[PDB]
Amino acid sequence: KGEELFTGVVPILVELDGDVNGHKFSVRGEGEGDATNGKLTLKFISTTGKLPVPWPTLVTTLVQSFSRYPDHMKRHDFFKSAMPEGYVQERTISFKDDGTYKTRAEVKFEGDTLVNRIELKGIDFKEDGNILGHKLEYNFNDHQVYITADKQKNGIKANFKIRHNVEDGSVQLADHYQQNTPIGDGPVLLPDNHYLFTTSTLSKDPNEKRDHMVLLEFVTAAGI
Repeated sequence: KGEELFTGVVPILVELDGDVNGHKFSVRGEGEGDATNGKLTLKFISTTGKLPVPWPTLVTTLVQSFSRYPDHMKRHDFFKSAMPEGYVQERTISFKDDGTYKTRAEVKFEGDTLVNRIELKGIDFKEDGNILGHKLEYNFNDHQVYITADKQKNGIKANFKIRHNVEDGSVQLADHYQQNTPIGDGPVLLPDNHYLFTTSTLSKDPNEKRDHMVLLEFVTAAGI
């Protein structure tokens, strides 16, 4: 019955409070989601000034409840199963040869709006590495993510690596490890192993002066 709340276009609110090597910042996202086609469209704004971080390193963090799960697979969609009460999403992102992000989020319905409220902390970052030194190009190379059930936590697990391009032409790796647990006590769908594929498209609003990011994503479940 959680499948219910994603039939049409659901509005999205994204809130993130970040602290990276003491750099406190905050992002506010607004958009809509069409889970039946797997289309995500959001505009994020820095309510703090220029981000101390490259925008691309925050994509992973800024709502897989909107993935498109084929009909032949709808019994593996943990993300909508745990709604409206939502799920907690925790990640550890370790940028090779640099610092590490640790995220905690609550993905929850709040009235008509699906909300993802995140708290992020990052430590041991090189004051001028690829991240804090803003050496990462403004683009994103996705990557499949392997969903797995973790039934002792009544939730799901996944680890995956992301490659961000470097101005240098190098590649800054980011090792993701992901835990998700339901917030409510209701029963959830625990899935067999499957994948979530994504194509992200990063862009800018020419009329927006604040540090911002316009994000378009098409997400599909498959596997395999």
